[PDB]
Amino acid sequence: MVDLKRLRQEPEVFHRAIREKGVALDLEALLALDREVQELKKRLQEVQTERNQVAKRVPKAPPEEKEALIARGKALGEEAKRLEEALREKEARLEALLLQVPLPPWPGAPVGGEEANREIKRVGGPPEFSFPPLDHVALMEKNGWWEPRISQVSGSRSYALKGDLALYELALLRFAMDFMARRGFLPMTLPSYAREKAFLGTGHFPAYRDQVWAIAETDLYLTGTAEVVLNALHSGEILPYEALPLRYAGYAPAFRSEAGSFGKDVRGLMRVHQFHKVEQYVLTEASLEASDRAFQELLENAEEILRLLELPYRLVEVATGDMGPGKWRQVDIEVYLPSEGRYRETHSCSALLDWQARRANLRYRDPEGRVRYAYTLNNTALATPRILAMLLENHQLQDGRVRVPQALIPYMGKEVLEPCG
Amino acid sequence: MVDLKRLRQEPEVFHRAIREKGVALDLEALLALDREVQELKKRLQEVQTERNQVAKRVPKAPPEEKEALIARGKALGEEAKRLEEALREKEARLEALLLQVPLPPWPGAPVGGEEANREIKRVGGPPEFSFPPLDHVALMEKNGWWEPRISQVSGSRSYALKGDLALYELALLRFAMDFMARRGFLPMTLPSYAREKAFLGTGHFPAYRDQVWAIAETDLYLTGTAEVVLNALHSGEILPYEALPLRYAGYAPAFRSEAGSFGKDVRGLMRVHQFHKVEQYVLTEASLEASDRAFQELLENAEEILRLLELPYRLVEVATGDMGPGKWRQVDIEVYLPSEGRYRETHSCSALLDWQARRANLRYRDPEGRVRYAYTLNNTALATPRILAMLLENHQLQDGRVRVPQALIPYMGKEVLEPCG
Repeated sequence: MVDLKRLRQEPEVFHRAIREKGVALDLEALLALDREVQELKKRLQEVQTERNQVAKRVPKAPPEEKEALIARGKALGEEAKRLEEALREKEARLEALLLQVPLPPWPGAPVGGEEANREIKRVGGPPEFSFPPLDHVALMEKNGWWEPRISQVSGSRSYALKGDLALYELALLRFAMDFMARRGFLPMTLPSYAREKAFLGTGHFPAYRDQVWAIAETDLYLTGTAEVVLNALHSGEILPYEALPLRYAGYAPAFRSEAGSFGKDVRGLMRVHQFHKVEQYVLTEASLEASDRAFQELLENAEEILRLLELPYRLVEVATGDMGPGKWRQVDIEVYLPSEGRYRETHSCSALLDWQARRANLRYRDPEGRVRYAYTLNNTALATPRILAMLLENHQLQDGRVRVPQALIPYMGKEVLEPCG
Repeated sequence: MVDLKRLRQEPEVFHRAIREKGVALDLEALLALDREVQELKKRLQEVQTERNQVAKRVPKAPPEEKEALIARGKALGEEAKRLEEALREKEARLEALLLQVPLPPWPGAPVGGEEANREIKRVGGPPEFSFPPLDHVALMEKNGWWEPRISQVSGSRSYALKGDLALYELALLRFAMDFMARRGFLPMTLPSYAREKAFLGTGHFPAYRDQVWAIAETDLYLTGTAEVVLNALHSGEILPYEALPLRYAGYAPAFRSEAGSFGKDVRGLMRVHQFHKVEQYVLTEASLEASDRAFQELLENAEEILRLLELPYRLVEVATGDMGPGKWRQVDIEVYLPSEGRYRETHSCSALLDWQARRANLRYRDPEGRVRYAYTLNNTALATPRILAMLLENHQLQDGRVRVPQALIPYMGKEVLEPCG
């Protein structure tokens, strides 16, 4: 959500954001709907104002006149209800439209969709193999590291790991949490379900409603990211200025409903229904300089995890059509997947200004004792099983066995993943 | 599912077990429907026999007695239909109540409800405090180790952990997987959703359908235990004799809908909708000796985890009325909670013989080349957050901070859990 006041005194800006972000919103019809709601509230107070006057003098009008007063009361009642009923209808139609208004992107954002995205930097390279590499599926198959029978049990777009690779999944999530804690973020372990209110908060509702799995016969939904929970914990509080910035490293299982059959079809570990993700969340003050400082920290944290993991990556500046309605800036980190000769997204670093804070009601008391809407940022720390695709391929030995990066040896208890079952 | 042969030749046994386990099942009506269905099938075969036999003679027939043959053949036809149709209705219905038939309890199980449960043995002492012990809620509240705001985001029977306790949850989950892996069990990380077939396989459906959340607009349900997924893997395969026993240690987040209103105060870390659980599962040969040896191992693993964890525990034989329909034996392990002044269950060790093997279709080839239904067993290795409640209360120090058992210091890095706020 955006400031409505500013929506009417500067709609040109918001028109540019709607066009450039490819949002399917008619600004002008919104603004018109807004002036319906507004005229109606005025005429509705009027009618109850008249009715007040009538009701005052009903007894201690003569019997001769009090009858007329009653007739004017009833007709005013007809009015008040008729008017109120239309205002209601209109207000909720406005509220829905207002939940779609995009935040303007930062001035340097590439204009266009996915094609317009721009490579910032690249750190590292595709490994040079003294033997022809295997892909991650073939490595799993060979070493007995996953269970294909899971498909009959749970369905498509599902995975079960086994032997040393099951342990390696758990080692990676512990490693990400310890790394985060040592960087001053507050480590939390969280549930994977939430009420709708928490999804409106982040802007996953309404725009990405189709990506989410509902729990039948409840008012709960399964979450795609710990960001849904982390963002709603402080909803309705006025945080002290000295709390800021709030730095949260939240772990939770995550769930996704779909995506229209995959961009290198369906599977491996690449696109699955259920996964594990450690997210970084930042709640800061309503300045651009504090948002910019936080953005650079979240980014460097992800870069540092990839360096410790010994992975080749690159940073990419995300274009206006690819960002989302609520983003000011987004930089993606992509890792090299040798089997597909391609960089593949592993992290996504976003600055949302006060677009989520206006919808989730997150506020602080500034240094001058003014109550403001805070600024929110987020990035991934580590999600499994997607990085296991990259680790296996980049670190495969002639054998088909896999090397464990140095920083991960204390967590595994070994230098080499071994074949199982 | 039980063997209908054994059922037909020993209903004495199944009747005793229906009432001993408090099963809402009329055995006479079941045995009635069985006979009806068998006689119908016999008859339908006699008709099909003569119906065809007749026609072979109808080609070759003196006009004289071709009337006789059309007559008899048409009557046979009309009857084949009524038999086909009746056998539809009944065979369907007999299936529905074969699924309710209970396995007989082991001879030595106490008869009666939850009251008839019998302490076998208790190991170790309640802790001796040089100060007034706090309960687990007061220790988390004092040290800022839980996020009370989670109730607004996710409703009640939610928890969110912070700081050193969040890390401690992840450490225990990895400890249990390492312990299990060192004990010859095969480690796996699994989904938390499965198709209906997997739930019928275990006996969760139809008896405990109430305890299970469904993912709306889908054929998937969330699992309350890794057993549901573990038991459906080898469904429909004939395992070779040399593969046996299968020992699996599965990890998965677990969900419960809590159609479980309460008794009197349990509302801290005790009855949450979402938790993490490492399960022991054994698939063995159809021998009692083999079941009992597996049962003993499964229990010793759990006793050893509790010793490693420095917790006082007891063993309880579960009564016939508290087992559930599929069990032969059930032994609960319970841990001392100082604030309540009593033992609360942490582990539950079950032997199901071939009751779930007949539902899930799990089979092996025995040493003589005959194909048999396998025997299954299961037990918790470690579940969080319920074990944390016991760890905090038993390991609390004077200052309100909590000691880490020797076995876990390598998983934590520290010897004592530190407050955050």
